[PDB]
Amino acid sequence: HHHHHHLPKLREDFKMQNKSVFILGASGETGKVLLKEILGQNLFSKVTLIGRRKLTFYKNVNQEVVDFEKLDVYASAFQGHDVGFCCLGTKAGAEGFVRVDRDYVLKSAELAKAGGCKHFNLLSSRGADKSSSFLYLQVKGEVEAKVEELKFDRLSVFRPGVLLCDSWASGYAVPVVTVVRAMLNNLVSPSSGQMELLENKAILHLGKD
Repeated sequence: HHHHHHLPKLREDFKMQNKSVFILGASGETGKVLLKEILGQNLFSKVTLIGRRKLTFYKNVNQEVVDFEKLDVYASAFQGHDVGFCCLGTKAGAEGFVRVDRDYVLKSAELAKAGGCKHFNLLSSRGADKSSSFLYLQVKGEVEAKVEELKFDRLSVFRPGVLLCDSWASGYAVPVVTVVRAMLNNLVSPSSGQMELLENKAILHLGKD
């Protein structure tokens, strides 16, 4: 159930399933460390980036270059993956923020589900609340709810606080690398149910090195 420092044993179990993964937002701060760790830990048989431009650099990685305003044209990009990580975030102004963090994320999640993705992992944010008067927390709240309605076999939502490159400290911040470690440790571990919600405190515990 709650295994201790048997995590390397669970990573090996996971490897032997020969799974494939896609990543959205691999160029972003969490995305890039997620990518690094996914490759270093060699947890998946295939890794695929889905984004708007080909990222240059590690040299056995599919990249699907897509147009997010026409994402249905690119639905195949979302087909055949077992696991998905959405680390998309935006700088952009208000309308652009909503476009990316809400619409592109949701559309992407709709297509992941329709492509048989089994385990979707959403990088949200501490404080998400669809009823928020903060646009930021509002969009996070709203995307979480909508993504939960897609009914992936397993959904993991991560609500880190301040991303670093109950007590105050348990909630406030977390190193990016710790968020990535939490995600991948959660990945190799038994599901706590169809939806899993991890707050900063839980991410700090699970992602400890």
